[PDB]
Amino acid sequence: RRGALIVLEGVDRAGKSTQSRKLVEALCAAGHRAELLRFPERSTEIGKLLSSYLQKKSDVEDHSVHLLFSANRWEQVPLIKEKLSQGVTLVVDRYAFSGVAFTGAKENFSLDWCKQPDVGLPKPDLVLFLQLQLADAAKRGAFGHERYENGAFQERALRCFHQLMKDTTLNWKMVDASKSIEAVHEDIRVLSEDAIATATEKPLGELWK
Amino acid sequence: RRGALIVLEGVDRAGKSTQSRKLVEALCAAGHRAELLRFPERSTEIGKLLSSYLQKKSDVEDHSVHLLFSANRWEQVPLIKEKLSQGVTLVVDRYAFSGVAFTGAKENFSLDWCKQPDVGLPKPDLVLFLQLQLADAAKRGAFGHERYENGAFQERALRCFHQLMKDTTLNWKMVDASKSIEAVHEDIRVLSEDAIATATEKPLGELWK
Ligand SMILES: [Mg+2]
Ligand SMILES: [Mg+2]
Ligand SMILES: [Mg+2]
Repeated sequence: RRGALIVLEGVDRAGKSTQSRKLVEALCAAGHRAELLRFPERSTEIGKLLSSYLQKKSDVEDHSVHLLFSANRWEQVPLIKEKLSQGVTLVVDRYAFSGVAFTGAKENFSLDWCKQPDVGLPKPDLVLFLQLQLADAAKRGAFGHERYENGAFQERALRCFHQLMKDTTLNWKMVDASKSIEAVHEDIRVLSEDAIATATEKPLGELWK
Repeated sequence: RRGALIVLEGVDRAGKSTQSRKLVEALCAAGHRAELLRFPERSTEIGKLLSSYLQKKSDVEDHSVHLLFSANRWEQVPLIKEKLSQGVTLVVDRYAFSGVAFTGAKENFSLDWCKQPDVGLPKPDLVLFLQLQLADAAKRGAFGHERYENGAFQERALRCFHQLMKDTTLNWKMVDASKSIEAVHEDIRVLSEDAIATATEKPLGELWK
């Protein structure tokens, strides 16, 4: 009985990492086998290049960095497929959607070109999108020193996310991330239990194909 | 007056590196400004990962390595466009065509998926394909320890190259690489002079778009 592939995506300071951690904890306490993954995965050779770029410690050509972000997901595909086949549900903090939305926010990057490298990746059974006013996310700390952490760029990434949500091949679920940490968690937990049950009776799909 | 972008592609031990070096030397002796480039460019962070993979010192997931090969070309695009705009002709030993043909030789890799990462790169004004029987290439040394250096795989890459040659958007020129080093060089030199003159009156194009 395969595990479910659950991805959390969302607006800045929307709570993806907090909710991903809480979801895995709750699923395991309820007897499921579930594990947390995140992208970028900064531990690999590619992940270190990506981490240096995001910290502004290095500059990387825009197309090259886009392809490194995608390669960073492909290097984990053998692990992802093994875990799912063993019945482990995977909760993933960011995935290909962030890859497309962040590069697609730059000038002269079509959504089509941005999607291609990730075509064929394991298809999530559930994609949660944590919605929050780009401004309520402001009440939640302040813009940092990391790349892409400015309002005008976040707004362009958000528009790209809305274009990706029109894709009916994917099980997109909107989450109201303006609520308390525990209320948002309960909303995500119930959607997740349903996906683990139901969404899993079919074979793991391929993204964007 | 921009420089020309000339790529050399070809069958194993076809003579790409020898002819690329000789071409730059001849063009410069004839008063042109010309410089040599090669892919993979093993000097960058990405190039070192690629070199380790090719030497079998490391294993890399097939989709990830394909994207690293493409990223390795994109990281050089700012240099390529600057040189061409300054009137320097660039002679390139392997380019996106090798990228598509070598990954496309593997199972379950469509030519379409393989092309996408390189869509948009500077379009060569001339693509030379050095033809040689996969066997006459045998009389030229023996298969080494590097990856992809076996006959059955080279044969599948060659089939992919022939599919890419059907693309009429590109100025493909076949070269009979079975001749002597000097005869092959003279054939390549004359085609190159014509491209530098003529092919350059139009703006630099975009590959596969
Ligand atoms: Mg986070
Ligand atoms: Mg397409
Ligand atoms: Mg060579």
